[PDB]
Amino acid sequence: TTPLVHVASVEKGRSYEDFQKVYNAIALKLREDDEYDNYIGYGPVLVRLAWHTSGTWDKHDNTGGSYGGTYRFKKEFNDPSNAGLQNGFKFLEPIHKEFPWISSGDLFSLGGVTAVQEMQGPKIPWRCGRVDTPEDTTPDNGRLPDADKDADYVRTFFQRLNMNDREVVALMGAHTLGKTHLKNSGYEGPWTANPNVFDNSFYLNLLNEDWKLEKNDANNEQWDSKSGYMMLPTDYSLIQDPKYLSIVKEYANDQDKFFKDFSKAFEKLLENGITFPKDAPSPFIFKTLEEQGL
Ligand code: HEM
Ligand SMILES: [K+]
Repeated sequence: TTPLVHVASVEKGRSYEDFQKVYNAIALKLREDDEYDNYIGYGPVLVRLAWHTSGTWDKHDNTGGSYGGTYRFKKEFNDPSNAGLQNGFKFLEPIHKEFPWISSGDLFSLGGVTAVQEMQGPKIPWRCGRVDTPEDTTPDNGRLPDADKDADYVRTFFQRLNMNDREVVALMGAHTLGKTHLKNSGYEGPWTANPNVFDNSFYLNLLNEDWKLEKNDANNEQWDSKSGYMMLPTDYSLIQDPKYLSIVKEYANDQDKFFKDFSKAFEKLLENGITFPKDAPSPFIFKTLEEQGL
């Protein structure tokens, strides 16, 4: 079928103030529900939700992507690749109830932006305008990446999302957040010692830890360190490939550079497939609760 064009349409009469309010609601709940996942909080799962709802995009026909907010439909909601994301969706339920006017796509993506910023990460400019699309526009399962692959697979996989080497290495740095859960993906363990703090620890660990290729309780191979950290085969491929390695070293040695590059790649990821009219509002940069004294 001919590729569709998805034009961003601002929720009727809404402006920066309105979205900052939604951001605040999300941030406030992130602070309140701090016991989730052994006190890691919902930050990490919200970031993964934003990425998986956007990561289904295919640059070839513009199917998938964050625009439609199709994760709300069972086919995508039940994608094996999305196991565990139901927690993020349930967290956003009360937020959507309070602000019913925001589209699902805008909420899913904004949830990721809010989480990164509240966890001390870089500011991520965000644009509104995603519009809910019918259940038949839901992309089939299988568009998200496997974790038992190598550098070549990763590089090729991300080309479908129009991401180059630097963009891929920066985006993978999101693994500085949260952990793998055996019951969700067949992998177990955190990548870092501070799962709810967005920093460049992912890269430093990859380079400085002594990794051992072991098999977890699900009979899958993953790299483990005596410090209690782990890396998926796809994470470890970043130091096996010489081109990826150079970039990992760059980020491990420049926190600001990683922040700037992640911010750009993450916004790009969340905006793939969306056409923003020339007269659309400029991207919003939300203040954190801390900056607002809230
Ligand atoms: C080759 C690409 C990638 C693969 C194979 C991959 C794989 C995985 C796996 C297996 C998990 C564990 C899920 C669980 O058991 O709960 C996970 C978690 C996560 N991923 Fe990735 N991922 C990739 C890229 C990314 C990117 C690009 C982002 C975002 C920019 C990201 C953000 C996250 C976050 C924040 C978590 C933690 C979720 C939580 O703690 O609940 N991932 N990923
Ligand atoms: K971290």
